[PDB]
Amino acid sequence: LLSSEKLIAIGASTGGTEAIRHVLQPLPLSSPAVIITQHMPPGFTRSFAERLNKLCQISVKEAEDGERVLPGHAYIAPGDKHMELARSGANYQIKIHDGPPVNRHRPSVDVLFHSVAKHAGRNAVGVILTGMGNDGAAGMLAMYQAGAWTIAQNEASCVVFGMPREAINMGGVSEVVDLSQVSQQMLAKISAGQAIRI
Repeated sequence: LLSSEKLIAIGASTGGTEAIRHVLQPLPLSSPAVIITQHMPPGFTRSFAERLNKLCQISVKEAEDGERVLPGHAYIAPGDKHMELARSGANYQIKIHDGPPVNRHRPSVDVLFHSVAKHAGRNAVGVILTGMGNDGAAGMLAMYQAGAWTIAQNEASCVVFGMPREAINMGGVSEVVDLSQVSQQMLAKISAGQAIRI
């Protein structure tokens, strides 16, 4: 499908479990990989991955250090550990680490986003959903400056308009969209230009 390997990175907090479920449902097996950092306790992240796996078409799992980031899969950061995107040669991979909390969170959305900006550059779409605080804002600005398309959930549809608000205020958001249009927008933009093989 795409001439280059692309991926989507999502960050969320309060209200995020229902928001993430809404965004992932429409994706078929041919979809690009999705890497997500959801604020929640350890253990809960394993349960959330399983819950989503039962409802979605794509495979959803709690991320493991060193596994390859595959298309048609969604990776959830493990609670109390940071998740980053990394690259071993030709393959994108998950990197799990126990570094200090960032913005009082571990996993941290900023930690995820900064790593996607470094390794995927413009070959990624960053999405920030409903949540409290500023975790993710600086990371999204890094993605935006690296050329990635960035999307923030709008005020009307958010449970808590903190995370997206902060992201917008930092100047790192390409567009603000309603929750019902996020999957459509991230997928259209990730495949635009010359992305599709013809």
